[PDB]
Amino acid sequence: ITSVKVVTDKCTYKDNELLTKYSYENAVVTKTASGRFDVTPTVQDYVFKLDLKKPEKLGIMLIGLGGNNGSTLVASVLANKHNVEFQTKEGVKQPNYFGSMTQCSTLKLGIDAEGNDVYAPFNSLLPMVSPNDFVVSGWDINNADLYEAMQRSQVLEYDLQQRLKAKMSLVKPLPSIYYPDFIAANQDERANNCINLDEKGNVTTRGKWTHLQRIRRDIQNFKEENALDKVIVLWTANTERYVEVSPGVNDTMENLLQSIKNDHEEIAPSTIFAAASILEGVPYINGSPQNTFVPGLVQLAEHEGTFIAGDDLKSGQTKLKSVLAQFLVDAGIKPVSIASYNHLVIDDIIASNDILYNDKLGKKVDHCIVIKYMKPVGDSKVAMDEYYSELMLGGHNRISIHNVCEDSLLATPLIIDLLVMTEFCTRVSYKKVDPKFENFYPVLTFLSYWLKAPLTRPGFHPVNGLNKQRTALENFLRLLIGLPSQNELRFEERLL
Amino acid sequence: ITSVKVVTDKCTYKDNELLTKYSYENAVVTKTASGRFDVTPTVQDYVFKLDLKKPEKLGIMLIGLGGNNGSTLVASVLANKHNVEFQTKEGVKQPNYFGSMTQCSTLKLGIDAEGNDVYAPFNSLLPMVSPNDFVVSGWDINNADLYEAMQRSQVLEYDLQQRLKAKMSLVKPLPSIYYPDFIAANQDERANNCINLDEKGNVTTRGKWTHLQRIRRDIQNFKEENALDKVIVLWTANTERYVEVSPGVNDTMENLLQSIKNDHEEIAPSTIFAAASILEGVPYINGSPQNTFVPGLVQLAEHEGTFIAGDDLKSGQTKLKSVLAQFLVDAGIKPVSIASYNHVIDDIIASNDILYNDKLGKKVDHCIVIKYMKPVGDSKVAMDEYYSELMLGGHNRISIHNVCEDSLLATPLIIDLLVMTEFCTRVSYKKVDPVKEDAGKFENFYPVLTFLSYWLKAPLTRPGFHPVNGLNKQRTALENFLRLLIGLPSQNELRFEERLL
Amino acid sequence: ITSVKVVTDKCTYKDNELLTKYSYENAVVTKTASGRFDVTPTVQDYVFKLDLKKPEKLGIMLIGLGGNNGSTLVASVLANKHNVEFQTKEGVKQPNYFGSMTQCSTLKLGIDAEGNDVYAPFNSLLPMVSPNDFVVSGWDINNADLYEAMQRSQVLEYDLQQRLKAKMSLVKPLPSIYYPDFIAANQDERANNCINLDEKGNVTTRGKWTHLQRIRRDIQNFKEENALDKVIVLWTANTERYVEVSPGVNDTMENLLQSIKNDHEEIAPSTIFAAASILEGVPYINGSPQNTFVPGLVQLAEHEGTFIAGDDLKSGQTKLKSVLAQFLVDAGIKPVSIASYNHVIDDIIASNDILYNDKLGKKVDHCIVIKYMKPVGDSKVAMDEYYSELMLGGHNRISIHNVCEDSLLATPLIIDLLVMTEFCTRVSYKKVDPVKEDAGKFENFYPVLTFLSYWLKAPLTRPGFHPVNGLNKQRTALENFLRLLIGLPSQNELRFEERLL
Amino acid sequence: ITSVKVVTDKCTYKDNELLTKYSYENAVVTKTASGRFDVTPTVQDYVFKLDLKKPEKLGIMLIGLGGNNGSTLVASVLANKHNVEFQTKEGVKQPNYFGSMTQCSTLKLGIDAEGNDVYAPFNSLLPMVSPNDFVVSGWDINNADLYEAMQRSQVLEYDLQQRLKAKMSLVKPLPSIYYPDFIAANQDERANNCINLDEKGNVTTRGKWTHLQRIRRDIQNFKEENALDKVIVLWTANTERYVEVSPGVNDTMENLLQSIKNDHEEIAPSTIFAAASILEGVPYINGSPQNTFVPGLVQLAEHEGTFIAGDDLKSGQTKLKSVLAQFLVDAGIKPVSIASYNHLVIDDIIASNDILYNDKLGKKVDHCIVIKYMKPVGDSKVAMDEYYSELMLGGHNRISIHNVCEDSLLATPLIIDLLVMTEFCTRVSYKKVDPKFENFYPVLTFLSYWLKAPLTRPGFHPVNGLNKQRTALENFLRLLIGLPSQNELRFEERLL
Repeated sequence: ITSVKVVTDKCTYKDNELLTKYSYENAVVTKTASGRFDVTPTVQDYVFKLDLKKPEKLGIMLIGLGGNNGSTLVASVLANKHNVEFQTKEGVKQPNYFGSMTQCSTLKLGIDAEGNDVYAPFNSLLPMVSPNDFVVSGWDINNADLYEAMQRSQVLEYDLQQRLKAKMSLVKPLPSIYYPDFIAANQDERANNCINLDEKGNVTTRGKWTHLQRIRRDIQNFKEENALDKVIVLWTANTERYVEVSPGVNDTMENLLQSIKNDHEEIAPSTIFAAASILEGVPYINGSPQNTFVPGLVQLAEHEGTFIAGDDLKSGQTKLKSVLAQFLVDAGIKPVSIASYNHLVIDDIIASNDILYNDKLGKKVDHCIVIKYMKPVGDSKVAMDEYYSELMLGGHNRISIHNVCEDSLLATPLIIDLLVMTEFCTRVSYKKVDPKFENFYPVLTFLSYWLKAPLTRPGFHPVNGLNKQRTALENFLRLLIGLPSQNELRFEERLL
Repeated sequence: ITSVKVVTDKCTYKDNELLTKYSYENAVVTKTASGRFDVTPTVQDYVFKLDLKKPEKLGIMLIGLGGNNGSTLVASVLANKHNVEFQTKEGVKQPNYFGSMTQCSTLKLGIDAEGNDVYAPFNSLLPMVSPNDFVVSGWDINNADLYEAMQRSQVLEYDLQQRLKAKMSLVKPLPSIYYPDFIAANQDERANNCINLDEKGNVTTRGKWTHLQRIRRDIQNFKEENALDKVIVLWTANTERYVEVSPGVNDTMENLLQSIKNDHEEIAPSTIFAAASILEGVPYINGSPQNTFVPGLVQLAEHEGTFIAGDDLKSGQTKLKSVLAQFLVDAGIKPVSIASYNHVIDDIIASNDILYNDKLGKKVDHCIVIKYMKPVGDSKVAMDEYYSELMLGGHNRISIHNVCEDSLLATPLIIDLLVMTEFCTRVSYKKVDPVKEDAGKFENFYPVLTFLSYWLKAPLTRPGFHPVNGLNKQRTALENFLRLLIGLPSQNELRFEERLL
Repeated sequence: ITSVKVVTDKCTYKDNELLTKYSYENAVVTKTASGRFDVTPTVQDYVFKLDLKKPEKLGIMLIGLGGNNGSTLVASVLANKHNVEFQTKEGVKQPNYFGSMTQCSTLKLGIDAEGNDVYAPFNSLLPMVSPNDFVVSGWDINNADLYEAMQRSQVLEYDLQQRLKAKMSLVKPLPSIYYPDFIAANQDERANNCINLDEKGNVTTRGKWTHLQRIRRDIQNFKEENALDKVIVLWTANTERYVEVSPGVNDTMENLLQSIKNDHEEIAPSTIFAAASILEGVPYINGSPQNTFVPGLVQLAEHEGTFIAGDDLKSGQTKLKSVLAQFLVDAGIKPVSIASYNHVIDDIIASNDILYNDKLGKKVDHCIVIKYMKPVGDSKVAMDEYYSELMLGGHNRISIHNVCEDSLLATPLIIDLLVMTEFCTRVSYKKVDPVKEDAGKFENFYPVLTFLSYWLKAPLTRPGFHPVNGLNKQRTALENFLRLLIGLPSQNELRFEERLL
Repeated sequence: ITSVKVVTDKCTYKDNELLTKYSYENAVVTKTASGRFDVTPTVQDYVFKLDLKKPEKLGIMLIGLGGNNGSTLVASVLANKHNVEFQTKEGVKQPNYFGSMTQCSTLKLGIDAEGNDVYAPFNSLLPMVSPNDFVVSGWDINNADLYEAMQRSQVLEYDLQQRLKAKMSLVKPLPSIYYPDFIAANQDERANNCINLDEKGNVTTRGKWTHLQRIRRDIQNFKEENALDKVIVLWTANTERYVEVSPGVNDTMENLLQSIKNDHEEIAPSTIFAAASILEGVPYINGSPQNTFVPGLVQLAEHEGTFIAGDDLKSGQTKLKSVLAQFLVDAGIKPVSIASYNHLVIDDIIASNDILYNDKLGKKVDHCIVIKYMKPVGDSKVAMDEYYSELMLGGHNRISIHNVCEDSLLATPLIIDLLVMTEFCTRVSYKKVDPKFENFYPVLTFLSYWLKAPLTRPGFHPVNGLNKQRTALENFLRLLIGLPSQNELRFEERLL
């Protein structure tokens, strides 16, 4: 029952609508030889419309529903929504969405009477859907029910597992599409739930269009049988091999549709699901590396006017490593080598500093990531990062970090955050006010804080500096309610 | 030379000074029994003035000049000032200031000819004094010349020390003030450079007001002997013991000044220096944990219009904790335990009651351990263990191990404070009225320069207010302040010309 | 069932007992002003006798029975004895004794049909009593039944505890002896199971000799109620404080016995148990750091012919330090500093004066840090930093971080001690004369069973001798002793049929 | 001036000779189905002859002289031999061979009067050569003098470097043989010191026999010009690609000689050096992985009656990891996964225990080693090992170890130990006394503690358990002086 009402003339509330004005400021720079940056500022006005009518229940279809994140994600909503307390060594525990930014982080609205900061919930500024108001379903090439999937995953406490048994046992993933030549082969001891078959059972790559049709049906059917209107699809399945974006097949929307029709080799399963999600209007989020959103799939989006992902879920490991890495260069410390070893954004940093990273001294940072397979750990992901930096006058700093957690209990909550923010971003439209009222960008570029390969538009360097990404996000919600950026100048203190 | 010319009608240049208009917005909030935050914005206009004429030489006087940092400080200046390369098992190295945020750090000025961020050196926005212009000197309870101090310290490359030897030798710290009972006895047979001595050259905590007058004279002599105009004083000496703040004694200006004239067992060596520093109009920075800025001393700083800095140099293991811990609470992760070993997060446990409350708990186990081991040397080895909670019973154990040479990290931070406070001393502002044109004369930063908390463990903030420690937040303020002065808004980090086509 | 029949004329079997001949060689050495070691060999013949009839049930009584280890101890026995699988987020697990050197460890019997080492279970050489035959009981200053103890302890799988619940509940520790001043007050409101009470049921360190007689009776009752013959007592209770050994008091047998009858402020709870244990002829093992085996108590053990064990359970972080540190000095590497953090190597710094001497130095900085943090639970996190020296100025920094659940490591070690001491109680020897056939009657191990030092931090050795801590060395002795008893020589590890064709 | 004189009738000293008798004991086992190991003991008598005449100066020729170990190894002997104290941050330091077992470890001879252990130097039992009595030379495809090689290597303090400049600058590696197709290609920016050339300069593979001849010459020349008789050669160069051991070429001694003559493709540079060392009688030690000692090269050895290596120098990293690994299984702890990440013996452990490692529970241990290249560390080798074990009743132990050192200052001293032990082993011969007097085994199998791939004879499992390897070694020196094995029974204590 938390709310935020901001005394501002910049916000006008209409018919379950919200229009806010926003003077956006920035500037352009140009370094001359003489060693002087000329800075010319640039303002552009906007007006955002926020459809305050949020779904009483958001539909959620995960592609890879029976996986680790899939199963736990379902268990969480169930455990939380229904308040299932569970037993452990340390005693009974109460469900929650720890690790989830929207559900458990907080923001500063301003100061109180004494001059001290006041914090409010991330999701208490503007209305947002609650994961408990999620209705989940999805596909998976393996038919085990979400209870067996839980067991198999070994990520949840055995008590919190049994208490959910009954409810978890009723959930079953819809058969998925299985073009084997696109995943890490030998996922055949698993595939026993496919819609892509031929007259004689066997898995087939022929019929790529009917396969598409069948996903749209499952979407329609899901939306209908559950009586939902809003629904989001998240690919949280196997990582597929990329596909060649060659003209005549992957480029323009028409060719793509056609190529799916032609059963073309370059049409991956994630490709179908995507197109299928668009032709049905549901936002699609690709939480894996593969270049799903190829040119053609990106257009069929702009066209149908639906929203899309940013490629690859950013692990809580890549995040932390990005912060620290940023932390160092900020301080004026030149890391010179950074290694990662994990068994279950640097190049641009180098760009921000020409003091530390130049030719006379060297503008190179050694780095390497290593992911090894070790079954005997039980979901528990172990990652270790070694940073070697150069302090002044011959000095050196060595920070070795050893991170360890249940991996999924860290990934699941971030999946939720993407869903909640994707849905929220859906109800936002804008326009260059000016001294139509078009939606956002088909590419939801405010969800980068959760995506490792921030899908962007041409000639643009997506940024990473984690807290920057979270600040952009915070600063968005704020502008939406008539609040400016956080300046941290605390002048009612520094000043008399 | 790195320049940054910003085009705006908010900045005017008159008589070697910069005049920048600024509209400081903020907002006040109020909760409700029903749990509603009523946010009511706040705008207040200002007109800042930056004396552009930065001093040609910045006089600097350290207390603990012969210590690890004090000597390393002087070394680095000599090294960088005279580009003295040196030999390493790695080869000929060049002098630098890595670790110096004001020297080796960059701020973003915006985007370029295509939406690609453009950074400039932190020290390039507005004119700042460079460490290569510092005129270091100071005091120390030991007469060891700075060269000996280097050897004794064991921080710099033997070849480097060798190259600096000749010059470093001529630098000898002045006698300080030794009041035995304010520190340790292991550091007693080290005091052969004191000024509190009776006819029988023996330490005596009697005659304090005389010492107070002596230190003040030191400052004066230093100034004129180098032909300096500005001087900053920084206590980087040993850690004293807290002083019991009692009424009538050090609770108010005059009383402190008297408790001094009275040789009170509460007047510490630093207090004399602080008072001395203050009474001479030179800023004073407490780089040690002890609370030298007792109420009375602070009131003196106000009456005088001198600056002072929030206690204890924020090291590296600490800096990295208000980064690591922040990050975790910012992602909805609940750290439940934290242990620091080696040989403030309160404003976080409180910034989220979703995490910390009566139901789920609000206690976070922190515990530091600082054992000594002479072997390792100036190579402190810090180890931190973070045990946070994840949803549904899981946990996250982030154990960081980090070794390096403090003095090398601590010396540039000290260089930073100095550059930054000298900078602040040239900035004056003026509250402005939207209707009444020109409504005020300029003032100076409230004496307690909190713009320096980035480099300080226990931020010394004015009564009533709470000290914020978020490192990223502390830097931002430094940054927006500098932008603000050249006509740029705060960083919004939105990039709406990429997110919004 | 694992057997190991060795063929040799050194072993004879008569009347449920094993008779093995053995020639114990050793050598005495002497240095010289010129630095010459004159090594003069030593041979002494023996005839060992091993009562093969091991007890059908081994009575075991713990002091701290409701503690983390005591309860885990009983759990594991119940679990393994009745093969009680349990559920984990990993699946149905089977009970075991991993961590138990006598149960899950193997000894090499030699080579096979081709020079390929053949190992057999440590407990297979000679008959040893299995933990599944222990009859656990004991005392505790708190009446919490063992099931509650489990919950309270938080060491075992919730499902496991649940399965053991019904049986674990019926196990309730006997009242112990509480002498407030010998430990901590935080552990005072926990004492609701005491036997030292006046008419006003209040703790009283008066009547000690009565308590002494009470404990002795406990032992007796335990025995007959279970139909046991052998019983071992192990103190795994809280850590008391050392007792000032003073003449006339606890310096000699009778005096101790009197200082007891006299209620002396030096007689501790453990002392009463030790004396009680001893006076009843049951071996006694001190699994805590305090020195309960004062001279007088030891002399009592001699007069009585009972066994006793060297103070403090050698944990995991420790075991791994007398392995890591050994290894380094054995390779000519000189460790100069060592730090142990968490929430004896003397006989190494001395085993090499090439490394440690007046020239190069002989001081190694060690320093432990044991801070408490309730969050992490029974999951102690140990961190060790080793900073050794390498030739020509280099160094080697080996920093190990290791987390696990003590009780899980400490419980099998306790099982080991018990199996091992019960074993020793059945072994008797006899010094033999090479010329005079049959020259002696059998004796028993000198009361202070040092064969158990493998599992003990502060080895309690007999006066004059020094306590050796090399872990590998401690195990070897255990091993060669067992081999020796089946007719095998010590391990030479030469493999001359591979090195010498 | 330390010595050890043992009162024993087992040792008789003749003409600068030493003959000791040794009753060697062991036993044979055979596990029957019923679950019973039958143990039949087996004794074999021996008599070793130890030629007490040690070289007043041992010659040392390193193949790869200008490398890291090469240069430092030379610097150490020089620094120590000449007592060159050097300056550092912590002040003047005195040279020493720390890390060297023979030169700095110690052994127990027995107890003293009170019953307490007495220790003596590893090299104070029987006479052994001192590294200061080494005269070094060798080959290297790069001609830089050992001073430049020092600098390049960045392993030694800059003061201890300059003090050695003069002496180090006079040492230059003899040109080596350079068949590029055998090493990690592109070692051409280095090779500028080769004997294998043709009429027109360029490196060549043709003439493999003359190349051999030329090494023997350098050996003869070195031995002669320095007036030495004893000399050992140690390959401490690049790791070569293995070679196929095919009959008709690598098998019998004759074919090998012939194949070298035929310029056969399967004849590597290390192959030449080896054969060349043998045909000259000098022991050869291969401190690298490549299968140098192929069948043919092993015979030409037995034949010429010279001694050979054991393949690959055992790093102080593999050692420690082996101890700990052993430590665990000894305690009864079942490690289940062990990873290694290093950027600059398990299978048999699994065999020793069928309790912990069987089928019903699983007899597999996950493991992996990862060596990445990171130039910005300066010789400093960083290695990290993670062990995950299973304690009882659901428990788990996790020991993560982070090792760091100058790498070479750790490898060099072990090279010395091999040289000192190889030389010592040379002066040892034995015979199966019996109720000729042939030398050892061409394969010096007592130097395993220093070799990672203990070269052995057919159908034999070389052992590793580090301290076992060191004990065998200790137990050898002991038998040589009439002392038995260390039993640790301390009966003048346990017993009355």
